[PDB]
Amino acid sequence: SAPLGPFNATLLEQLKNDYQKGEKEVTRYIELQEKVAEKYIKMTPLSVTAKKKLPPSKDPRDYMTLSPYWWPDSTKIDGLPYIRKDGERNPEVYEYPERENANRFGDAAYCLGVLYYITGKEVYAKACANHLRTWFTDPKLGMNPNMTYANAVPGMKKMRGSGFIDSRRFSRALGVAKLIEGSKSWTPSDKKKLDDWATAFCYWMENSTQGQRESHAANNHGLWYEAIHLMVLAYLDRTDRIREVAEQSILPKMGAQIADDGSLPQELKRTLSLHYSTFALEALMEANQITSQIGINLWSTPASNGKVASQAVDYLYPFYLNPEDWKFKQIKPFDQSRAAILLYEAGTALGNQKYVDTAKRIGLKYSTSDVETIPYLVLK
Amino acid sequence: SAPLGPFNATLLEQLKNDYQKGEKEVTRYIELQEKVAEKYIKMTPLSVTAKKKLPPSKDPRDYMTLSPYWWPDSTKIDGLPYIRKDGERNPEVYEYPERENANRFGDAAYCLGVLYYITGKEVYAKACANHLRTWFTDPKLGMNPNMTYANAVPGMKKMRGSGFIDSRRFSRALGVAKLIEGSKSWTPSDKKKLDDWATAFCYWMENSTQGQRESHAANNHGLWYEAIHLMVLAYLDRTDRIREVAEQSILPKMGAQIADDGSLPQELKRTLSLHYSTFALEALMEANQITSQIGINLWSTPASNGKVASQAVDYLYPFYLNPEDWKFKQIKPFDQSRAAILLYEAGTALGNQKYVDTAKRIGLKYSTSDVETIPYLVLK
Repeated sequence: SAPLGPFNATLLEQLKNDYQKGEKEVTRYIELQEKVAEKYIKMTPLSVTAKKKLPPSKDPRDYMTLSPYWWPDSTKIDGLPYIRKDGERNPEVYEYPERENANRFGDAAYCLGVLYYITGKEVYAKACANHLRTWFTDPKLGMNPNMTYANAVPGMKKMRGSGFIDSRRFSRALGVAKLIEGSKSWTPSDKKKLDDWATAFCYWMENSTQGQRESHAANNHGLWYEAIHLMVLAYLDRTDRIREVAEQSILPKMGAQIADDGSLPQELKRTLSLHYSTFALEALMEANQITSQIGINLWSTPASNGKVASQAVDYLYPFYLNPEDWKFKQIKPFDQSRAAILLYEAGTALGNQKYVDTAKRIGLKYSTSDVETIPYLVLK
Repeated sequence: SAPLGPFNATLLEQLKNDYQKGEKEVTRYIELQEKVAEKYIKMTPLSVTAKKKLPPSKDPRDYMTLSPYWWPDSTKIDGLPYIRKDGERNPEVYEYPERENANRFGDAAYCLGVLYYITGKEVYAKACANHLRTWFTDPKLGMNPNMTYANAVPGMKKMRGSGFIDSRRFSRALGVAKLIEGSKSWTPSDKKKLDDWATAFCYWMENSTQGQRESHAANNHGLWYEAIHLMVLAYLDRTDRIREVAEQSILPKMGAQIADDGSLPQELKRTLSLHYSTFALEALMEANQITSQIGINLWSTPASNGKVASQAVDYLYPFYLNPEDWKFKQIKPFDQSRAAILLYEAGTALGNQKYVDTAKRIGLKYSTSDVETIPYLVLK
């Protein structure tokens, strides 16, 4: 029975079972994955402190990024205050090294922790443990447990960012640390420091003004906030909190954000409206992987007004078959492969075999190294 | 009469004449540009050598970038060889500091040089000089006069790059070096070194396999090659060569790329077909800023086959009024303001008043800091 964490636990338990039964298909797949993982063992651990331009706190351990749709104003002598262009990522985002470094850290730790659970090999736990210590708990390299300066917007006064949805990159790795507990490399003191950081980040999330605001966001940001919250609570074994969050926040949010026709109107107004409709459902999906491990199915449990998240999957399914039919603003081509994992997760959750068929027809490449597809041999 | 260089010499002479005559509308405008200039005066000269990851030569003085549409192949263990995703810029490009640093250098030097020609104040010549020496001729920080490692593709190293079209950024600055000759800051020693560099770089453009290959290109890359060629040649005052290139390479190239309806088939098969149709004419427009200073008008001179640049503007002109009508693949929005400068140059060259009128209705922001608009008070 898999420990509580940020992954489809059914798919992981069965890959581990089949790997240990020596089944030929799974064993070939896992050996492939093991070759993909090699770069993660040799990879030097990343730190949030590897930046030159410091945040207003002057502390390199504070995570800082630029809100990706905000651009210098050509008509102002210093380009301040920045102006918003929805859907156009300002390439200055890549001058803040946390942005892509949290992604690389997140990929390494997730790939290594999963392969530790599946194979048992101590070597993967050791590499995982090394990325975790440096990114989180280390007293010089470790990241401070806050997102004060995520998605800053130059020239904005109070505007205390535009969200900390960036967290999902490293908070998936936080959840995966649960998989290496009991290994020889992850000592009891390692787990205490990490618990203590997670307790401090959860507190920041629930009590800081930026946390409270993001807990009440009206679009996919509120949904991603709770997905991240659940990752942190599940790492801390706060399963009753997980139940309070789903019933008192997640379910209300879907009740309001889904319309009667199953569309997501807060996302339909974006310049990337098919992408953000999917990005909202991607949040529910990852929240569900955690909630359904304690018997709460977020795809079919209704909100108090009777709406269910499956109505929104229903609304998008035709356009996952033919994105060209999408009739709202989408100023960049939509990646259809995002529907495979999505329809497979909603599909199995609902007994909708039409969804699952379509997920496999779309499929994921067998030899892909995208770590988020490691559990999905079934789509390969 | 203005020195020969990469700019609309008619607008430039005009601004300098009116500035010196104390005309109020021009003196106000030039006083705004001087405020915008102030950052370049304080700015630390940039160098191609500021990078960690070295090129195959292990020379930091070798300019090196990644070809923008080539991405890792996630189906291969080392991501190698990269695959092409037309029109999708790979954020890995920003890990090559030259790509953006050539932009910042080019903008700084262009603006200082032009303000020195217009205003005559030595402070702009002195700052321009400091950037040109550092980027070009300094014996430690100066880039080598080649583009061997521009637009490399990892894995496909077996071949070459994908062209050196990035040169336009710093070769405009090379052209504007001409405008500070005669100042106190630009010594005869300075100008001799730059001439020697321009000569070496010119040799490389014409005799290296990568230059020869690029001079043969059948699309917008052939046209940008010559536009860059003319900038170097004009800097070197080789006005006979500018005629030969104009007459034997640019017009026949332009003529081969224009269909009977005026479309540019090589650019219509691109995922950014309106951006690339416009980008081809922008090469011709910058080429023509140089050729028409010696009496060759590329907008109205027909090629051997009877095609003329004016036909390709005609095809595109409706879609500059209404870019939404564009019936070909354009997977990112198109900046309609690019049509402002393009229809004014083409229109003035052709005596087409409807083009100029539309150029001024689209216009440019009076207070913009985009340095390529500095000559275009007529549009603001």
